[PDB]
Amino acid sequence: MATMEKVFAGYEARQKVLEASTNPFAKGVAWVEGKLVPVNEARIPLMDQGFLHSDLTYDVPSVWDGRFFRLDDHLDRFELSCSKMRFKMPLPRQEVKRILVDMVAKSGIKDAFVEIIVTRGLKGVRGLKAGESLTNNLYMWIQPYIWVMEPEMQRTGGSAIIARTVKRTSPGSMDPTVKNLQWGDLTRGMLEAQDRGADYPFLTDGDGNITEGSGFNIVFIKDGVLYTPDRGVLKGVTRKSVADAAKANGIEMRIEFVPTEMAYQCDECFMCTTAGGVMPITSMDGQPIGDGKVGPVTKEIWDGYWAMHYDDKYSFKIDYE
Amino acid sequence: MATMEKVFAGYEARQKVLEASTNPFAKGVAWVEGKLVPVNEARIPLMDQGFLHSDLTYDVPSVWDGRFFRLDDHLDRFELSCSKMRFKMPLPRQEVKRILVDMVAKSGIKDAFVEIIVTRGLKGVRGLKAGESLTNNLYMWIQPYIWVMEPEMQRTGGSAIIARTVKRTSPGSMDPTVKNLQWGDLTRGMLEAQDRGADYPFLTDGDGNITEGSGFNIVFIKDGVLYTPDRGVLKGVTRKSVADAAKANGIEMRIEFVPTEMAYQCDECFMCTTAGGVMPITSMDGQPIGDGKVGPVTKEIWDGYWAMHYDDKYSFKIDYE
Ligand SMILES: *Cc1c(COP(=O)(O)O)cnc(C)c1O
Ligand SMILES: *Cc1c(COP(=O)(O)O)cnc(C)c1O
Repeated sequence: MATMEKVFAGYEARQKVLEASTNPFAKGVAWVEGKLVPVNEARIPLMDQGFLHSDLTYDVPSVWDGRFFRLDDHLDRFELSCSKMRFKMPLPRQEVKRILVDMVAKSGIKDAFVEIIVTRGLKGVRGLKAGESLTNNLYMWIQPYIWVMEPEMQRTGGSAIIARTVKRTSPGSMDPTVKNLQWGDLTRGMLEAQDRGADYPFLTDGDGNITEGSGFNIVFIKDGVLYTPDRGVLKGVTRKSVADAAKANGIEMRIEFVPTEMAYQCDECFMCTTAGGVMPITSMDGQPIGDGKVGPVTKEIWDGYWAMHYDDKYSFKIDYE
Repeated sequence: MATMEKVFAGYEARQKVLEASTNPFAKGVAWVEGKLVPVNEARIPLMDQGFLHSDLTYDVPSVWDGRFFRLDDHLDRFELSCSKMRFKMPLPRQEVKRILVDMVAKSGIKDAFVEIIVTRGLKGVRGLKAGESLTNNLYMWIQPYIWVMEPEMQRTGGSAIIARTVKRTSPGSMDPTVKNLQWGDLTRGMLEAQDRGADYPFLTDGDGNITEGSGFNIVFIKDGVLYTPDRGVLKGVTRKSVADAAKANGIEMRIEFVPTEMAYQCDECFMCTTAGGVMPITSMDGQPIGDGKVGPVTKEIWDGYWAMHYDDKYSFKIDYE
């Protein structure tokens, strides 16, 4: 569309400038043990329990056109995730925010993926002896904005399959509201999608309901109403932003059980996530969804989501000096 | 017992020698990108997908009294795990074996924990573009033998709870026969055990059956017969060695559905794993199991397991030169 072309033209112009930069942080920068290092040189201890037992939680805010998007909502969710895991995040919130902004500013990156991780640290829960306390670790980094669905694919939509060989990890085993890197099911789904000649996997709960996919929530549009699963999934900030844009435009959105049959009967579909935004799906199990083009309500939400990036209710300008 | 005292006296004597060594590898040694580094200096790339999405498998053989125990069974299982994950292990099997043995020899460690990991590498499955191929990474290390249950606790047994707040990750989400580091459920179980004043968590499948715990298989003894769960668990090498020792002594062992009620009706119980061996459990949900002492069949298996460490069918001597 018109607004797709706007957003992407601006991104492509900024990318041209960034690709030409000699700033050693232009390809990204990490914070490790209080030091900034270029991201592709960053290393972590082999003995970190975030590696050894994936005992960590994380969050991913973003920067668009030099504006941090919903950073506070990310930090709020991350505090909740840290508490549910019994971590103590090693630096106060305000210091974390200041460091993230300085990192961005230092790098010159205008459109950024940001990741924050807290891990159990160098000593595990399994080994704990009487009297001992654990010190948790923090890792953060900025890189150029990652696209789960590239811009050119967002214009046409991508393809999906309903995964048949795996189901989403039950909340009784791992709470899917705690953003985590334990992607065993998600990775199985990706491999299935590859095998089946589809771009993206949608996992069910194994009981006839749609959940989420490999790093994204799932939204269906049917008879002018948005539907998205309630249980079994991460409470996305992108999905919240979709609800905000729906409300702003008078579009109903239901957060509820979504049966698998919706994937075959929907009028439109899109995935949503911070790394990419609103990502239309125009094929399902090898068949076009309607006419196979990106639908009107999807584009209305798409435009609304990107407009929020310039609204001071949901974003703030970074001073790059 | 008599054989407990034998094994542990030998270990304590060897540990005294190791604690006195100035070898820079005596605290452990890792192999990273073809170089040996002291384990507590070893680092991995932040961008490794083994960290970023826990997209890895691993295995843990061991060395006892300068003898590698069942190394081939570990390498066989690890090949299977690598294939199920669609990894190509970066070095041939024979080279991996030679490197592991050289590492041990170089370190001087007689009683060792060994870990081998293969990860998806520096590029993820999610990001894959048309035409691209992935190169997987290898990490290996040796350290002094880790005890999931310390020697002194093996003499008395430890305590367990049947976990009520978590269930083992279903094979429909993550195959538990592929040894993995995605411990979300296991870590929840450990925290529950701590909360409940018990040493170890036993997880159910959420359908009335016992599975495994936080890095160990679970064995019950009832009316002179060993019972251990079939589905939902890793096919331990320790559990296989238990079956071997049972057979050698005319003790029946059933690998089958184990209802939760067995935890409350058993005559004896033990956990088993490479990092510790045979680990008696003498309390369950806060109540002693029988007289609360380590039982006779448990000790018969315990002695048998350690005898196997000196049998050339199941072990080989390392030349330390
Ligand atoms: C990150 C993520 C999402 C999206 O959450 P956002 O807050 O919108 O970025 C959805 N599901 C999974 C599994 C994720 O990892
Ligand atoms: C390693 C492990 C076991 C034990 O396997 P062994 O081959 O005997 O060391 C059992 N269950 C889990 C979850 C494990 O990680």
